[PDB]
Amino acid sequence: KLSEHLRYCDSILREMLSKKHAAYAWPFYKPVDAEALELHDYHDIIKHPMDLSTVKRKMDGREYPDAQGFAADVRLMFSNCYKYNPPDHEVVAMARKLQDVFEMRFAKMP
Ligand SMILES: Cc1sc2c(c1C)C(c1ccc(Cl)cc1)=N[C@@H](CC(=O)OC(C)(C)C)c1[nH]nc(C)[n+]1-2
Repeated sequence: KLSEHLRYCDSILREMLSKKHAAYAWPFYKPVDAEALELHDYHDIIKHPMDLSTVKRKMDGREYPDAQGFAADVRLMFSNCYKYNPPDHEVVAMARKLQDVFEMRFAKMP
């Protein structure tokens, strides 16, 4: 069983993976495939990869002790994108749109 706040977190995750947000969320659905995208320095710059599928694996595996642990991974995913990319990159705008969803839903958690 998931914690009560973790159930809410799992619900936020389900929304982030859902068709509603797919126009901006899709780059975050799986780990960055550095070689497929020809980002040959990605793993040098980003030492701790994170993406929504990994958050799902961890949630399903009951790895998060609390909502804070969940949020730290979601924010890591966004932060990796901001860290790697020039701020004017299209993927940064997509990350930001998804983060707006995340931060709003997470903040509204009673
Ligand atoms: C599957 C994935 S994962 C991803 C991207 C894609 C495509 C995109 C991207 C996504 C959508 C649009 Cl319209 C454009 C780019 N950008 C790269 C970084 C980059 O420099 O890639 C290009 C070499 C420019 C492709 C990046 N950084 N962090 C992430 C999560 N991504």
